[PDB]
Amino acid sequence: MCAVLRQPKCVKLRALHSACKFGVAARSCQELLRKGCVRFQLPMPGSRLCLYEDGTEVTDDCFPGLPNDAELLLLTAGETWHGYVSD
Repeated sequence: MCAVLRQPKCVKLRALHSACKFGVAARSCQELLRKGCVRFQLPMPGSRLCLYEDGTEVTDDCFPGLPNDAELLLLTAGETWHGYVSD
């Protein structure tokens, strides 16, 4: 029973509308997301996020258990991210 977290999760919050990212770490991955949409300010409407792993697309509310150092990028209808592949 129970479920203590013996390992904080980290996520790189990069932003295409900026010049860098924000490697934020936190035990409850839910904390990294919220604080993520905050320092980056990403509203659900007229906005959108995407995984920088290979150009995937996701939102700050659709991130269940992101992987370690989850790569997230800020984006919006006025922005877009191709992907991190070689094709």
